[PDB]
Amino acid sequence: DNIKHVLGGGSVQIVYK
Amino acid sequence: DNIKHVLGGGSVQIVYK
Amino acid sequence: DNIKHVLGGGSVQIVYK
Amino acid sequence: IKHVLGGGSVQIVYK
Amino acid sequence: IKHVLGGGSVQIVYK
Amino acid sequence: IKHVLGGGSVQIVYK
Amino acid sequence: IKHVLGGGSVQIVYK
Amino acid sequence: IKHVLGGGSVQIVYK
Amino acid sequence: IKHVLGGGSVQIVYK
Amino acid sequence: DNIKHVLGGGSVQIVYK
Amino acid sequence: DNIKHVLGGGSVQIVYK
Amino acid sequence: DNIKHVLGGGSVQIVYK
Repeated sequence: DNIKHVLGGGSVQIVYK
Repeated sequence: DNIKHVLGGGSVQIVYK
Repeated sequence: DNIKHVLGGGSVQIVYK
Repeated sequence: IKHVLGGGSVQIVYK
Repeated sequence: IKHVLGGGSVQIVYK
Repeated sequence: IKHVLGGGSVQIVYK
Repeated sequence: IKHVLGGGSVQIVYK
Repeated sequence: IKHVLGGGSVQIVYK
Repeated sequence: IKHVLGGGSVQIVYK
Repeated sequence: DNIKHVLGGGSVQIVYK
Repeated sequence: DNIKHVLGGGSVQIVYK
Repeated sequence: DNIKHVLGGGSVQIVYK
């Protein structure tokens, strides 16, 4: 349920988890 | 359920999870 | 349930967790 | 992992 | 991880 | 982590 | 100039 | 100039 | 100049 | 020699001018 | 010697001008 | 010698001008 290493103009959403 | 190494202008969504 | 290394213009949302 | 370089990204979802 | 360089990002979701 | 350099980011969600 | 949507761009010069 | 939506950009010059 | 939305930008010059 | 309407993630990098 | 309407993920990269 | 309407992820990199 974790996230790691969001870099380099990276984008993440996970709407409605 | 985890995400790793989202770089290089990368984008992920996972809507309605 | 943790997050690590959000850099490089990184953005994370996780609505409705 | 080394020397990664890229542009933007666009994604749209309608509900 | 080294020399990573990139641009922006755009993402939109309606509900 | 080294020499990482990037731009902005845009993300919008309506409900 | 109407409804334009696009991605990134990469371009390099070595001298 | 209307509904324009785009990503990033990368450009480099070495001299 | 209407509904314009965009990401970052990276641009470098070495001299 | 002017500039106008630099928006929408716009970037100008004039050098040696 | 002008430029107009650089949009839509466009990039102009003039050098040595 | 002007520039106008640099939008939509637009980037201009005039050098040596």
